[PDB]
Formats: sequence, structure tokens, C-alpha cells
Amino acid sequence: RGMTLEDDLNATNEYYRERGIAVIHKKPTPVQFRQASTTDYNGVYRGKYIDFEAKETKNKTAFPLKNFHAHQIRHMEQVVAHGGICFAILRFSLLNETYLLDASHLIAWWNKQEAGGRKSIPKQEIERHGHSIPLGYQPRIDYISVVDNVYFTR
Amino acid sequence: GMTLEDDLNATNEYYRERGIAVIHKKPTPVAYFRQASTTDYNGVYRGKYIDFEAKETKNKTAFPLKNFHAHQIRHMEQVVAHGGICFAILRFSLLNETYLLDASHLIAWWNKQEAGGRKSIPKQEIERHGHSIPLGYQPRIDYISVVDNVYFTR
Ligand SMILES: [Mg+2]
Ligand SMILES: [Mg+2]
Repeated sequence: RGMTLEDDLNATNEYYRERGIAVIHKKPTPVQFRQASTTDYNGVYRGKYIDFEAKETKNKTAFPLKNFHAHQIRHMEQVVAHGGICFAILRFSLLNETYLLDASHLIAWWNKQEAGGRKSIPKQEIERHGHSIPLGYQPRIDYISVVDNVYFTR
Repeated sequence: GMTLEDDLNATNEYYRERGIAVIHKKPTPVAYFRQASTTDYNGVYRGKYIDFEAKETKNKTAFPLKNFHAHQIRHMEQVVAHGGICFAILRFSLLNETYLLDASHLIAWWNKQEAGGRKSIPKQEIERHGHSIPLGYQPRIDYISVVDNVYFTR
């Protein structure tokens, strides 16, 4: 059960809410299936606005940018400009490795792609600029532990 | 668009395009319409989490609490506990009056119902504890001007 990144995040976000750690939800799918103009997850943690998109790939050496679209990137650009904590949770399924990558890096790669660059982010770039997320029983994907250390004054 | 919802859509689009704030209305949960587990609007402004519900009434002396449900109130309580800016935008359509009321007040009034309290908030109470929101061509409902003056230090 619960194999996909989406399933793991559902279990994780429910845990964070029920245990009083953070209030983050996956936005309902736009019906009136239309394509969303924002990222799928957002909420509040320590008074700050948290916003992220989560994608996974079977690729073992690079993360395909086709997993994202222009509107999501534009939205992330706006969130960053307004002081929100924005990132992508990227999983390499076949390696059981999940990373948190700040939106600034995803935005840059998306733009480079648009400028004629490669259409996938090399995994080494994600390891370099991103943060490995601890996996466990509960929460399954402890991305808040990473958010704490990266975006707040410990 | 004449409804409060339409006015907020036009207002939020303006705020995003002008680089003032990034706020969106969440899609309605779904040929069966599911009831939302959170309030309809959230986003970021000046690095803070913003969250609100917007309702309107044709009543000219009090705002019916039936316009909100338990799930939304509980969500607001959680947002407040986690340091977010949370409020309700209440519009008296026939008076052409729109107010911002902090969640703390809405929560208090809503919880008093089960105790035997009235099922509506007197407009006088909203004027007393709430804040009138300036109306215009663009933005139509300038609630961010109120948010900035009420939740941030000059
Ligand atoms: Mg999306
Ligand atoms: Mg709602």
C-alpha cells in the first residue's frame, strides 16, 4: 500500500495536521479535468506560507522537466517574490531517494530549458542544491524537518 | 461578475499581476460536489500566510452564521494556532458594505451558537470588531490594504 509519492505525502500531511505540527493540504483537482494554474500543495507552518509541487521519475540519473508546466513555474516565481517558502519534492522512485529542491533552482532550470538547455535536471545538480528528505514510518516523508533547518533560524 | 466571489477573483488576479500578493481561491472538491475541509482562499503577503473565507448576505442588520460550517471554523482555529493571518470577508450586498473580520471573532461567535447564542452576528458587532474594506474599480475589494494596516507594524 501507499507506494507513490502522492500517497506518501497524503499520509505525511495528515500526520502533520493531526499531531499539530503544520497545516498543509493538497489542493482539490480543478474541475469547473482542467489544468491547475498553481502548484498542488500549500499551507502554513510557523506563520509562513509553504508551497510545493511533488513529482517522481523512474529515471536514475536526471529528473525530467516535462513533469512541470509553465503556469506552475510562474506561480512559484510569484510565491518566492512574496516571501513564501516554495520548493519541489523530487523522487527517484527506483532509487528510493526523495529530495527537497528550492523553487529558485527549479525555476532556473526550467528557464535554462526554455533558453535551449537540457530538458532534465542532472541528479548531481539535485544532490548539490537539494536536500535529502528523511524517510520513516511516521511521518513517511519528513520534509518539515528539512524545512525547519533550511528556512528557519534554528 | 457581481458576486463577492467574482469581485475577489478580479481582485486577486490584480494583486498577482501587480506584484502585491499571491492569493488564490481553491477549486471546489468534486458528478458529486464534495464539501471542502478548509476555507476557500489562501496565499502569501509580505512573507505571511494569509487565509480567509468570503461570504455575503442580503440581510441588512446581521450576518447569518449558517453561511459557514464546522469544518471551516476548525480550519481557521488551526491556522490561527499556527501563526497565520486568518479572517472572513463579510459582505452585506444590499448595503454595498464589505468588512474584514478576524477569525478570532468569527470563531467565538460561531462557537457560542451551540451554547444557545444567536445564529447571526449583528452588523454593529462587525463594524465594531471588524474593518471596512475600500471598494473601487481595481482592485475591486482592497482587502490587502486593510490586512497591511491591521496585521503589520507601521
Ligand atoms: Mg499543479
Ligand atoms: Mg470552504
